[PDB]
Amino acid sequence: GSHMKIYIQPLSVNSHTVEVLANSLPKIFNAEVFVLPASDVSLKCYNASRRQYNSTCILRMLPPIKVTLGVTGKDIYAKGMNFVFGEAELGGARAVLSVFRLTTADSELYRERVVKEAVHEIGHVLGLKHCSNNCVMRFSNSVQDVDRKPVSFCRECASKIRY
Ligand SMILES: [Zn+2]
Ligand SMILES: [Zn+2]
Repeated sequence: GSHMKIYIQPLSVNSHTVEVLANSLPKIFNAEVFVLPASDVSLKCYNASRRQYNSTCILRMLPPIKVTLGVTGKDIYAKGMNFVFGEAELGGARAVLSVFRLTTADSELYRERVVKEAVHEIGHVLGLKHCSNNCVMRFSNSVQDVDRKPVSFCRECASKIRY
């Protein structure tokens, strides 16, 4: 049979974080998941004034192969935002996640946050808009938001992925 493909591109991030995603995403998306060789997040995307990397810039440096998720440990932002957790091509091929704003001394919680945000961004790539249900596709702009939504897709979003 056929399966969705997810390529994880490590971009200046620890290997542990990558492995959390490698081991969680296959079952969530019924996907063949591939971890690409690590590289440094591009200096071309560094904004010297903000001292942050731009998410749109990083995303657009990835190869446009559905679905490729860049994962970085560096703080990222996007136009008009103090920071973002990530960015995605809605219905496209590419997304990026930063774990910088997700860090926490609660190691189990950190893992949960990383999976939630990866799942959310990949959901956007698959064409899902933000959702008002108890759903991972709820908008998140703070970690409290992330902690208070579940990791699972609601029945409406799950349907849109599957059919
Ligand atoms: Zn979103
Ligand atoms: Zn939903």
